[PDB]
Amino acid sequence: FVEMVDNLRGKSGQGYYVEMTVGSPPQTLNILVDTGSSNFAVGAAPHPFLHRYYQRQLSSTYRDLRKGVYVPYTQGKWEGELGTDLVSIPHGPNVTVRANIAAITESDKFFINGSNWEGILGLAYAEIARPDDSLEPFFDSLVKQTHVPNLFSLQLCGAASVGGSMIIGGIDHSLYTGSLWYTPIRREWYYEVIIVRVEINGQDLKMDCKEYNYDKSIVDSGTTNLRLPKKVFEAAVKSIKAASSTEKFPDGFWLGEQLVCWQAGTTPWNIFPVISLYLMGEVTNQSFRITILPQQYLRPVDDCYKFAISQSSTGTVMGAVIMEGFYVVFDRARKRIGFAVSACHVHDEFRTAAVEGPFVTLDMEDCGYN
Repeated sequence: FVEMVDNLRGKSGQGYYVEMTVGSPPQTLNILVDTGSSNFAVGAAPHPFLHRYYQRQLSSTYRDLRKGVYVPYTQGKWEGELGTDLVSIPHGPNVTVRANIAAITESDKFFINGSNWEGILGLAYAEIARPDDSLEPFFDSLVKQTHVPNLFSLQLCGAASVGGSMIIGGIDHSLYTGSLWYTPIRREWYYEVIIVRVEINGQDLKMDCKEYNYDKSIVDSGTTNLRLPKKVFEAAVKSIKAASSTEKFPDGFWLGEQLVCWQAGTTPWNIFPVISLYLMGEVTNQSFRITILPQQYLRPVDDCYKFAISQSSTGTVMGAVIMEGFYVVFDRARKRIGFAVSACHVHDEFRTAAVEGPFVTLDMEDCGYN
């Protein structure tokens, strides 16, 4: 597992990527690790923002599936040819498998000018793969063609260049401290989980647990910050702008519109409230909690910081902001996601992030949106 350590790189705000090789001879590409989608798609044409791209034509192992694919977004999209080829992860398990590849030949608002990645690795379930669930996701094809245990873990470390680790097939005790707690994967499409309670500085937000999972809650390494629904969002700010009211910030900051700055070395961390997310446990009426420090939701850019915790209207998304404080275990084999304080978390000299339990929480199911 140590060979897989520190196998993820990136730039704050634009996700983490892992090196991969496709085709014969192997072609090297940097791929975004996105637990929020399910397609393995790489640029396969000279788009100007690309450092390099997959060249099917030169892979003696490529196989055109004579089938195209279109993936639209709120404003952008990507399209390309389907096929398969021998895939591998240099700094991952010493294996090679034949996986489906989407050769992107046209896209818009997909690639990022400046970024060092050329493709995306959707690690979620087929249920949301495009064009349809028939397109077997990479991880699925991996576990099948090999003896790599059906699970992977992520240790996103943030900082500007960021780093992280993607342990495929197992757990590396060196990446976390303390206890590992598991929340169930409600449904195998997105990595869906259930938030049954939220606290700020140890104080409940006093809200029906259903409003936390409207219209769903997911774990996604492909999103930058914590994204709560409106009701949850406002409530979360109202309490935070009030928790650190010993100062003042424009209406822009609390929207990522603008930021705040303080002499290097002298940041008022102590005035900012920790956030507690209570996740459904493995046992009936049992839950546990994870708490995020200010560092997590105040992303750097003297010292200046932008407000991560942004609104949302597509359910709770536990992005990098969240995931960077913990070592997340995507135990696919047992339909569950585990959490544990990451060994690469930035802490205060006073406070500390945690993952504690068990807690008694009744009727957690009613928190699930339908």
